[PDB]
Amino acid sequence: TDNTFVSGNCDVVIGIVNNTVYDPLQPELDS
Amino acid sequence: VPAQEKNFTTAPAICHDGKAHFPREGVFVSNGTHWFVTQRNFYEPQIITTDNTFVSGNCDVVIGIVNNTVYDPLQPELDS
Repeated sequence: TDNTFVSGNCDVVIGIVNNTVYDPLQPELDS
Repeated sequence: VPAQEKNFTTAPAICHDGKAHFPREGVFVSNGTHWFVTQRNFYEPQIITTDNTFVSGNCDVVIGIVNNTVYDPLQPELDS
């Protein structure tokens, strides 16, 4: 999450793909 | 060459917990209701987070500074 930011949505950019973004906070918040 | 222009209200820095926050590339703008962060050439309102700004200095030396509420996404993530 420190490399990319949230801007817009996924219905405007032509030629977009899907990908699973890894989050290191989720193993740290559970433990 | 940009043609269509628009006027907004800017600020040099903001104050969240008594210390100033400075963006790495951008500035805080406002249309009169809320504060947004955009660059110098195109008006693109984004969410004011802690990833674009850093902690440096305080809020008692800068003349003409204002207060704002930094929307930190970590604080809703800790309560989930």
